[PDB]
Amino acid sequence: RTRSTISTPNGITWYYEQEGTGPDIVLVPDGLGECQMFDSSVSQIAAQGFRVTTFDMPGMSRSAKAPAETYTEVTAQKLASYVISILDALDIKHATVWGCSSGASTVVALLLGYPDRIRNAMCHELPTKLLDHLSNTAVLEDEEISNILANVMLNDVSGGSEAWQALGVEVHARLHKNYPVWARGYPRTIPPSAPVQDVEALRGKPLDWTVGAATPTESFFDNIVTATKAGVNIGLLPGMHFPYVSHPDVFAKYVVETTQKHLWNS
Amino acid sequence: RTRSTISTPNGITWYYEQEGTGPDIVLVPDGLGECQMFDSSVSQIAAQGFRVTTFDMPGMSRSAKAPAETYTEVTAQKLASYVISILDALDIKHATVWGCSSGASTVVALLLGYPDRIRNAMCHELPTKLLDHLSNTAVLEDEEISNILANVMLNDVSGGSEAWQALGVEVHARLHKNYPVWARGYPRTIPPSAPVQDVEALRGKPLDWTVGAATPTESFFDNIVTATKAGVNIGLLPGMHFPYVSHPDVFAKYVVETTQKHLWNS
Ligand SMILES: C[C@H](O)CCCC(=O)CCC/C=C/c1cc(O)cc(O)c1C(=O)O
Ligand SMILES: C[C@H](O)CCCC(=O)CCC/C=C/c1cc(O)cc(O)c1C(=O)O
Ligand SMILES: [K+]
Ligand SMILES: [K+]
Repeated sequence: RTRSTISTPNGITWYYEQEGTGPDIVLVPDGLGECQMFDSSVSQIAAQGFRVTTFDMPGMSRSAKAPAETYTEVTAQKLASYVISILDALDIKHATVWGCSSGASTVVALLLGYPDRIRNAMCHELPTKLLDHLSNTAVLEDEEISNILANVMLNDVSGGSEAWQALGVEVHARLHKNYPVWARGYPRTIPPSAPVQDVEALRGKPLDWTVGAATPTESFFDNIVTATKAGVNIGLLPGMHFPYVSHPDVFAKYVVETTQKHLWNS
Repeated sequence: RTRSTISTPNGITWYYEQEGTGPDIVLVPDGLGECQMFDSSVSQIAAQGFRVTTFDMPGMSRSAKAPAETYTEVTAQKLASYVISILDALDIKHATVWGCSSGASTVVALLLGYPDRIRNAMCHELPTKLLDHLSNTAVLEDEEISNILANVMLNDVSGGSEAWQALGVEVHARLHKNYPVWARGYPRTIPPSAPVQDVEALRGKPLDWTVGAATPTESFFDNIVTATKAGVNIGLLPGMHFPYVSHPDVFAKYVVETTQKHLWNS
């Protein structure tokens, strides 16, 4: 496993990790921007003959050295532009990409905006609606935000509380700092930026969409409807919002099998 | 409200209830066949200018006096034929119908099989897949089945434990007796009878489909995909499998608004 940093001319100094040799697979974090959530799965995926790259997101975790514009008023299109910049810097010319949540919005924006660069995209639980209870956290003090959101993650959406806790002290210390950055920068601007206003733009694209099997139906009901309208492959992963944390082996297998499916079609 | 019994030529003695004056709305129970679950909603719906009819299902609750054929090897098409028989007996020529679970399968079979008789159908959480853990209960002793399924209803699918328990001792005593009848007669034969093989047969039909907002996505994921493929209205009700129990006011409002929509479209 390579663990290193790289600076892109948009002002971001990224923390990134890479393992393996073969076709490129890129794992984009969810909104919390913390790539140690992929630790187990990176090794499992790489062992099947892929070069796997992941990174902390701008302003989050070890990628905190970044201009304010990269972690405020954040949109899918902004994040896609940042991910392309690190792929450029790492000389990754063609990639399979995974993303959940804001990361899902990001990888759909990548596929649509950079079709020559993206082999296929896997998106999971893509937020398309403003949720006032999340948006309203942006006006609380930092410690309040961290307390509230740490609880929501553990108890409401982790899909596996033991696995979530087992991320460890250092990871949760980084997440503690990320929660206010995410709250102030993401929930009011990510959902309106969802690249799903044109179902016909999605039709025929190499997109595989998932929702968590245990997620309440309401939460990403809209994803299932939109994917089906567009004729996009739509299915389920175990758990809820963090399948790479709750079920890392199943997650790794899904990423490998999906990449292999598109390498055959390619 | 009328509370009475009526016998049909097929050998069933039905317990039925009826309240109100106006266009007919018929509430078909779920597999447990117990129409007291509609008690609150019947009055709320009737008060908006509808004649509302409901009944216990054959072999269940107060409609137990019925031939074994009617509660063994049960299919959507069998249940639809039985519901038509009581509508005939009650001189209900045109009806709006609601059904959940096996009742959902029933109302779609009614709409497709008897289009002259059905104004519109509301289906909720329609089972299309065999579930071994439910099917396998059919070989257990009666009291084992009742204990197991009572627990599943309360803890896994009620969508409101307080409301579920508040059905009261009389209702739960009837359900306790129904669980083995349901287990032996329904889960092995109801899902393969689902009238959803042909999406094109559903297209353009006056069908409104719902799933519970809190239901785990995996439970009726297939409903959302099928409805969307067929261009059928698909949406959510609060709770899980029994919105008429957990949220009777919202349930009543949905039934009234949906019936009104189709009366206009008529
Ligand atoms: C991990 C995740 O990305 C950030 C933590 C929040 C969470 O898990 C709540 C459940 C999923 C909703 C996300 C979401 C919802 C919104 O209404 C707006 C958003 O921008 C996100 C967003 O940016 O992802
Ligand atoms: C209320 C319900 O009608 C009967 C009680 C069981 C329950 O609530 C499990 C959750 C929903 C699955 C139903 C279901 C599932 C199957 O695999 C087969 C069925 O025939 C039903 C069936 O007959 O409905
Ligand atoms: K696993
Ligand atoms: K209610």
